[PDB]
Amino acid sequence: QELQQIHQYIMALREEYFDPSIVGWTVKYYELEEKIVSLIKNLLVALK
Repeated sequence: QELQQIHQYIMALREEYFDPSIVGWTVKYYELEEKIVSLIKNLLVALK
């Protein structure tokens, strides 16, 4: 459960202090990271 909270905090840190040029190159990229996060989540389930 805390994996998602860490992901959300790291995600909010991108816009709470920085103003990058475009959003699409970022957010989609961000979603890619979530994929790996999901993968980690998956492993957790397997571990259980």
